[PDB]
Amino acid sequence: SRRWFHPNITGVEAENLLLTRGVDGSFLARPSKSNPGDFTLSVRRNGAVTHIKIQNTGDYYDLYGGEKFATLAELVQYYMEHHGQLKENGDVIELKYPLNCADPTSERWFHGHLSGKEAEKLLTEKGKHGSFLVRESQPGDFVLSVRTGSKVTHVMIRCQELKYDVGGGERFDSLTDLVEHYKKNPMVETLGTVLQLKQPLNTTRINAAEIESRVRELSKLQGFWEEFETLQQQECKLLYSRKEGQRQENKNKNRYKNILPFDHTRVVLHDGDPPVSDYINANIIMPEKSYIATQGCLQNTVNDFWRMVFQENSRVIVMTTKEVERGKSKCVKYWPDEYALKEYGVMRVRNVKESAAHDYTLRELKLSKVGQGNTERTVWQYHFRTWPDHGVPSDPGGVLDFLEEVHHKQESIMDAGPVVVHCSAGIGRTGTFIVIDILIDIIREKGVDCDIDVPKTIQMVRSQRSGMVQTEAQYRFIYMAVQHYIETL
Ligand SMILES: COc1cccc(-c2nnc3n(Cc4ccccc4Cl)c(=O)c4ccccc4n23)c1O
Repeated sequence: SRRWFHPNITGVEAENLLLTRGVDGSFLARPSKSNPGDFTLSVRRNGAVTHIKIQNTGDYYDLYGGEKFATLAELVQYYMEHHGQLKENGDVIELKYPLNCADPTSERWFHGHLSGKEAEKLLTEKGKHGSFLVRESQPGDFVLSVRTGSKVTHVMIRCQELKYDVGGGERFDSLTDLVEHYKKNPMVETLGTVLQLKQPLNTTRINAAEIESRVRELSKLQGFWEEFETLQQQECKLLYSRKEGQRQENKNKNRYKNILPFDHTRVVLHDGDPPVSDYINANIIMPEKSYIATQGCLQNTVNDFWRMVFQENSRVIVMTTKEVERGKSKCVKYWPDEYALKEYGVMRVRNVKESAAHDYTLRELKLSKVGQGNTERTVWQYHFRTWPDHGVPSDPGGVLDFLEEVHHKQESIMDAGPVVVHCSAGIGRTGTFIVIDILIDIIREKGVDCDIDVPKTIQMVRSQRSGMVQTEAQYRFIYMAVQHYIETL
């Protein structure tokens, strides 16, 4: 669960909640009111509340006095498990008890103000057996609207003295507690119909041709913020093991110690110099053309990077960062100078030719294994150089033109392995490019008359690598990129 996340509270409201309803070690996370885009970790320690800043410009969640994380749920899981790791004056702050939110806003099934006719319309067009939703009455009360078979049933939810009930039995502290209770224990109608709450009603799948319509509606005060926070709440489902990236020998192979690859999707390296030679902070991304999502090379991982590219038969690399951003190294130069030949362990690379375009540089690389001439293949490195240091480009035209070229290159190469995509941590810009590429590929094959579901695509990608698509800004950029691609069709 992710109930410690309160989406609509102020700092003073946060302070009051921890002072009146919490104890020492009680905490909550919330979006920052003083700096929208940021987050605040509010912790009760010695009868007092501390407000700690969490930053995200698009690469990772950066906790002040803490570490860099892929998701807020990964951050909370780590600190609830590892005490002594979080400091203010250098004093330790412990996350012991999550203070739960009762707010139903970011639940997939909450529709707020919605008619009984409209709820019936939606459950008929998009609903299947067991599809449900929770909307407001119609006053101060709520309505649960289920589909079965086929019919639609309306169950009235009473709100009596800040608790919720279906007209008898238990009284719940939140609509979420009620929904979970009747999801587990389904209500039986007198004539024996089981009102099974199987899955929430889909509210995000749109027909591609109607992108402009939904973008216009999501731009209204914002709807994009609401849609994104509903996706963020689903991240609690994605805390898969990242045990390999934790091994003593693998520690220094990570750019960010706590941003790790899922064990089930990580790229396992097989070249193996005959002890622990099978690790790279990289994951295979499969839609539903594959990708490898990875971090910017470290001086000690360059050789491993080339072993991965060789093993996977990848012929295209998408670099989405400058080597150095804001005076900080984001990726080491893992390729030779133009016309030069370098050996990276057992792997040999020649930089045949570089071509400078407006937003990017193309490098034609020749990769082979040392002592085996019949292993040579061309690797095309597309280096996007103009992405802003913070946030996203103000227009998607540059990214789209670039992705078009990457796609046509990859498509011209017979039996080419997955496309390699990296930035610094390999989750934000990497996640964004991969998702846009996946969505635009659906529109390539099936045309403007196709269903696209942006947060479902992101969720699918996030189960293969942690925190793929970091910010609400990148989320809005994925919509704008797809809108512009459809407009030029
Ligand atoms: C079924 O699911 C799982 C099964 C087994 C292991 C994991 C697992 N893998 N990484 C972590 N980290 C992340 C972690 C740990 C050490 C150093 C850096 C990091 Cl970034 C935790 O902090 C953690 C805390 C509590 C429970 C599991 C955790 N976990 C998992 O998720």
